[PDB]
Amino acid sequence: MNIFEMLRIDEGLRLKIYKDTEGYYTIGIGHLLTKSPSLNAAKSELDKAIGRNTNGVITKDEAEKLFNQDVDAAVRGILRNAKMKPVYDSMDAVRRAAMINMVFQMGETGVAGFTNSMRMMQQKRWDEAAVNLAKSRWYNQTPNRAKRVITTMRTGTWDAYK
Ligand SMILES: [Cl-]
Ligand SMILES: [Cl-]
Repeated sequence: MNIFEMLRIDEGLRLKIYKDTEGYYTIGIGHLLTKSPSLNAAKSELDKAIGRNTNGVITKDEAEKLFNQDVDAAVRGILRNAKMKPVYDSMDAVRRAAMINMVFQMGETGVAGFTNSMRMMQQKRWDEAAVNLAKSRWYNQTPNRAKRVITTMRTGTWDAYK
């Protein structure tokens, strides 16, 4: 198991534009197209991203290419962020993966606002941080996924995904 398999499980794969759990237009492996309510706007964003006239449908290969870019962007977003980097650097590989999952879903923004959890994480107070992360809109909205990620963080193992 790794970050790619892990997120492909959390996000699934859809080749037609769809609405995510917040009702935003998405496609592929969790790639958000836009926060606007226009499907047109979504279709245009999809075309600009793939570089062709898609008409709201992409291939598997195109999905994967987006996903690759997006995982990459999540990692670099972390490394570039001054509060996150040192947290991420302090951890082992499994837990880093939990962190990337969070950033991928919620954006650099959303995740940097878990300050308190980040401190605990940096101190390696796993059970505590686990309790803290669950007091969040994130856990309340997408609880099954949130649990998977939080277990990973807590245990440092891939059990929740096996
Ligand atoms: Cl893009
Ligand atoms: Cl969920």
